[PDB]
Amino acid sequence: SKISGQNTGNYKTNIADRIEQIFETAPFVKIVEHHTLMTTHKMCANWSTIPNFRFLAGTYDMFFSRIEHLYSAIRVGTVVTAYEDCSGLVSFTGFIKQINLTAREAILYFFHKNFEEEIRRMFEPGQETAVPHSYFIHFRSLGLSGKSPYSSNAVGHVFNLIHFVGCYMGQVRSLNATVIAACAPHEMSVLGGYLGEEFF
RNA sequence: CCCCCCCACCCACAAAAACCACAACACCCACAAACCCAAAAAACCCCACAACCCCCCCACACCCCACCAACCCCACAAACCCCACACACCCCACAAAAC
Repeated sequence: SKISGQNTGNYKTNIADRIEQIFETAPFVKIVEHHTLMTTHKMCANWSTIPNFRFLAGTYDMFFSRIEHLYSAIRVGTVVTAYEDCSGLVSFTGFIKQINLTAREAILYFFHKNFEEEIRRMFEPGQETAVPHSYFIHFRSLGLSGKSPYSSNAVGHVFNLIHFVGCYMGQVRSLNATVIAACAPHEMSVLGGYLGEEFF
């Protein structure tokens, strides 16, 4: 339900086939034969919006991440729930690791007034951004949430800068990420150009 | 058109690796005599009856020119963006998102 968009048909079928083969082979047994999953998805495309359905998926993913299980393969549906709507924060942490910076040092390179609000927004204390298996990883899926201050839009300038540097270094993930048009992409690209020059 | 965890060469038993090896061998050489897919002789332009030798010609003629009026595959007028009701005007937008 989440993976809806332009030109994603062959790809939805491929993930669905991977899903079906997982659940048709041991420790799971084939109960729906083939192509049933795609057809139910056609009628169940907006099931992601349903709050209880999202809540349960997140709960399942939290349980399977901490405890290893025979049916741990169920996580393949619920993996999307982890770090949901926190792409900004996820992009930042990868950027720190790919660039080989201490995160603090990385923020020093953000030479613009606009980054200030975003830096405060994503680094607010008291949220378990520092705990390995906390409710935070599934916070959006679970009830304890609001619009995420960690989403690529909430931290639009930082997100743009990160992937613009990623594009300069040829990171495919950044090449295919969708740019936040509101948050001054042109200025972000210029700064990203210099930073990538330094890091490539 | 990112992700199940662990993981992460479409790496892996042993013994081993020239898609080497019986021996005899090793021109996908060879029967000899011979070794031009030469030769009877006479011949030797796929020359020649002769007249002839433009696939030239009746004459008048000789633009596959011509009735004249003519002669843009111009034209009624009004016209003349294959322009317009307003409202408008990203083939943008629920939210959440957004490898």
